[PDB]
Amino acid sequence: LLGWGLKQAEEANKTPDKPDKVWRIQAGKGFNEFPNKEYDLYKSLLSSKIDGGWDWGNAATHYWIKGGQWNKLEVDMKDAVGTYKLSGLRNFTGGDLDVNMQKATLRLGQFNGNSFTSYKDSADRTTRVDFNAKNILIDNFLEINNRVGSGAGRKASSTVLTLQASEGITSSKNAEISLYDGATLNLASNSVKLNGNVWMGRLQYVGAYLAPSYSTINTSKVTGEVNFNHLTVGDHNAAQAGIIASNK
Amino acid sequence: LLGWGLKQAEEANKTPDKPDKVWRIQAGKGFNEFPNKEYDLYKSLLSSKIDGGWDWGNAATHYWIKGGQWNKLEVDMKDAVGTYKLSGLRNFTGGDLDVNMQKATLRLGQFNGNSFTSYKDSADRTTRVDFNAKNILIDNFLEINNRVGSGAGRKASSTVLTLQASEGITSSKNAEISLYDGATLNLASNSVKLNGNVWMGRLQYVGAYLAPSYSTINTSKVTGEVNFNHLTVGDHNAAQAGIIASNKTHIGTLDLWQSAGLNIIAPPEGGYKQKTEVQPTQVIDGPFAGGKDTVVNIDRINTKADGTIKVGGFKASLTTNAAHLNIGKGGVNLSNQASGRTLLVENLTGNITVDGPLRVNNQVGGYALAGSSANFEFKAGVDTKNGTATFNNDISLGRFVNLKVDAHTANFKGIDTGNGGFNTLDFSGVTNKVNINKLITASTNVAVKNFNINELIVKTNGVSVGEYTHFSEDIGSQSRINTVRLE
Repeated sequence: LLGWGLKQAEEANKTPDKPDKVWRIQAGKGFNEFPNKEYDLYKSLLSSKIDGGWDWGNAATHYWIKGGQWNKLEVDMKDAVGTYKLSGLRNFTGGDLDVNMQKATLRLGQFNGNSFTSYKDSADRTTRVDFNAKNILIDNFLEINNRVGSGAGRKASSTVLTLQASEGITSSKNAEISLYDGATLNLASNSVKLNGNVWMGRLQYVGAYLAPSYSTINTSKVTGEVNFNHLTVGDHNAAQAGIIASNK
Repeated sequence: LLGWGLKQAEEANKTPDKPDKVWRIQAGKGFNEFPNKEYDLYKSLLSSKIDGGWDWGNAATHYWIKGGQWNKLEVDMKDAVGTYKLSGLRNFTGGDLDVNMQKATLRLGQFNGNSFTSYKDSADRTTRVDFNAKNILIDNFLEINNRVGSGAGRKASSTVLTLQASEGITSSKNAEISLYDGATLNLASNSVKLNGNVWMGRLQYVGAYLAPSYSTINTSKVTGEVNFNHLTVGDHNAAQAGIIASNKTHIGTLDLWQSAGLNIIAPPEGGYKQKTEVQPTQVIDGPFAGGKDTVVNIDRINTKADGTIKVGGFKASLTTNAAHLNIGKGGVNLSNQASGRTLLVENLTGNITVDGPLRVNNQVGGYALAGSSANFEFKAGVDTKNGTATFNNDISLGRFVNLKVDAHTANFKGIDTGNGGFNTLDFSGVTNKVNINKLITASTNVAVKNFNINELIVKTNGVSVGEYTHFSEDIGSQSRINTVRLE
């Protein structure tokens, strides 16, 4: 009932969290010497400090960082040349990644899509999931602030999916970006061209036909040519989405 | 499920522990004046501050340091000349020994072997058991990270057995080194020669047929001649062991499992080298390239294969990113169950030179039934793509055995697949040439991109029609066959 103009203006100015256990992973040698290798990046680097899980209540998978979602991590490559896929991170609760991948083409999809959620606990935390790749090339679906299963388990709090590549964030025809009730996302490359389903706002729960369900795609400093193809605001609710674009 | 390449790269960079009660023992006088005495070293020095025990649950013996395993000790001799045996330390839980024995020959065996375990408590501690002897001369068995008895009592956490002598770590014929699910061990002398059973990975529990069971023998700075004799990776599990050697690794008998792995990794070229709480920089490497003179002379490969029957193969591997992979005269063996067993002889950034005959079920031709399609596999110079798979020996395929090579210029000398037929003689990843000198095919699935097979044999297959030598890809421009012979 608040309105998006209040909500984004008060959520774009926060402190991130209080993360204890700042795990600091760094890619060493071997990664930075094959320009065409097509690494995986979940199992080949991340999956030591990202654990699976089962929730008592609507579980299929459950991912956080390490011993509770109130922990950070980081990944400081800055030289690991290749092409890195994610391929299958579903119901990721986590917190405060920043996969700092200089000189690395990204991909977020092969044989499975992705998800980036948090939990509505007593902290009501964000996720602040950054990336710093070279392209991005999303190339499969992505479910920012989705539901765990259906109804059971817990509630989901907000999130941020910043994505700050440096060549152009293209996408695919079958890449349905489905950001929900709380999710925003920045972008800061030049010449985004999302050639797939941008789905701002959805029924996060199946019965909640009366959610406000805000969002934002704050493509804030995109210095080239913003270009959507298929924007689908709202689904069975008054989804008051917003976009703060960059004057084209 | 993590993989060894993550596990060792995150376990080689830790803090040891938080030990209270740093007992500091020091050998005084009397020890340093008999060069030939043959001391015992458990009872004569250690056994004041190492106590026995009984566990309620699967106990025979139980050793720790003093009042709980969270205590260190040390032994600072640095002059105690003699020859010191251990002889009988079984189920040692302990923690953080470093028996600093300068100018002292060691021994770890007489009338009884040894063990070095920890416990999987709420701390999940290592053991970090160092030594600093002059030779080592293991000379009996050793059970690093073993089980207490069987099942009962408690679980076991990780361990480290560093062994940093200064003359050469030999061993005995009856010295079975049995490192298990968690155990690693460094070595840093020159010219190791383990002339006994190296057993990486074992059933730590009797029912746990599904453990990952990693290990490592990081013979990291061994400045002389690494030399195994009998390496036996895996036992009824997918034991993904690894070795980070020092660019000359002669080994002898390799006895893998169906589904156990191996990662013999060469050095790099230059050689090696409330409140928010900040973990240290957990540096982790990726799969890198060997140096130039990185030699891996695995001169006999065997592969046992027994158990139940799965829908497919199991594909034991040995990722070997040295800039060579010579395989000598025993060549390649395999053993085949009802499903086709599979061997994965990779090389990331080197060559392959197999001068030995391929066998399966230990015969040169190696016939196999239609369901048991044995799958040999070679990947020479994968991530450089100028890697050759030279087979300087006459290979021989029986029936339902499968070769595939993904190399740059896979040279050969002689191929025998027409004796049995039904042999998937794949060449799907060959960059340019397959310079086979002699070819025998009857009912074969040869597919070469470019070649010059300067002699051809075209055999029949009795009465079966439709089954023949079926070239199934591009033969291309520079191709050549200097002699075709239809029998």
